[PDB]
Amino acid sequence: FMVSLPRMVYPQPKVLTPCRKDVLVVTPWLAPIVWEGTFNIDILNEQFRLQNTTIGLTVFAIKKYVAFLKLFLETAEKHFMVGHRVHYYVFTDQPAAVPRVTLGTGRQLSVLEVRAYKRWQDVSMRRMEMISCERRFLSEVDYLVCVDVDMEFRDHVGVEILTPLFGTLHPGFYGSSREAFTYERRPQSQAYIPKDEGDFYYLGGFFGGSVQEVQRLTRACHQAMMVDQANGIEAVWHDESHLNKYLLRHKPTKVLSPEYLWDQQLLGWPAVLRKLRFTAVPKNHQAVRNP
Ligand SMILES: O=c1ccn([C@@H]2O[C@H](COP(=O)(O)OP(=O)(O)O)[C@@H](O)[C@H]2O)c(=O)[nH]1
Ligand SMILES: OC[C@H]1O[C@@H](O)[C@H](O)[C@@H](O)[C@H]1O
Ligand SMILES: [Mn+2]
Repeated sequence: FMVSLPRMVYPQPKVLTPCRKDVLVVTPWLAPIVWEGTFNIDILNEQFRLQNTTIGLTVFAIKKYVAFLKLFLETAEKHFMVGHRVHYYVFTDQPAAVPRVTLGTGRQLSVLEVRAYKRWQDVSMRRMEMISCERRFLSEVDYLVCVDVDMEFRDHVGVEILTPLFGTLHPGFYGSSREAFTYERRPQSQAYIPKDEGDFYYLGGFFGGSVQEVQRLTRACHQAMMVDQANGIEAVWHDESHLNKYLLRHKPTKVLSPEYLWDQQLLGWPAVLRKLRFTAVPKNHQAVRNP
């Protein structure tokens, strides 16, 4: 049950003026695409606070990636779901290396120890299995948000993202035609998408939804990866390839614009991006991913 919103004073939405004319703001299956200028965060904060919404945020910090936790968590504290209840779950092979970050009221952090895998491909892939900690999330949070660690929040990332199932547009492909998307293209892979299918290229690094829908997604991607292994094939972009196939066949109820995961070093700051909210931290691939 959802009590009445209190009286609020805000700009009237006008039917005969779009919030943004430069970008697509709803998908052909009527899911909002979340850009700056599309949402009144005051209205959304009300609706979500009245529900006493708790958001879990998952983050893997295995081997050398523990170094990214301090900036990731301190900037989450400045910009992620502020004012709402938040439960961070830090999955790591080095519990003692998790930095001591001071949290705002109503926010908590759990350290979950997991095995490290040698191959960075396997570390990335096995997130899906490790997420799908099954009874725990169900009892502790309403939504789960699953992101990469080698990132920092620079601007607001709040309840406008929450919905049963969301993906995020990959910042390198939001302008491309589908034939150029780097979907898995070999029909022997569970992740296979033919050249005339596909809505968008979503990122492995930022997806989420209700606990129920995230567990479905992560369970399905984990089972598909297990079939490919048995068949001696490994998807071209690993977990991200399977996530793309899943979201093709199970349409997300919201899509986040590339404001929600950007790399300014590689792509600059285009006019179409009014805010850069959560962004890649520079890293040396070869050195950070190997002993
Ligand atoms: O040695 C590793 C490699 C990967 N990761 C986790 O897997 C994620 C995805 O890998 P990465 O960020 O290296 O992929 P990229 O964004 O460069 O494609 C990282 O954000 C970490 O959360 C990790 O913890 N340790
Ligand atoms: O083509 C897909 C790839 O694009 C790169 O820009 C990215 O760093 C990879 O992790 C993967 O998403
Ligand atoms: Mn990353």
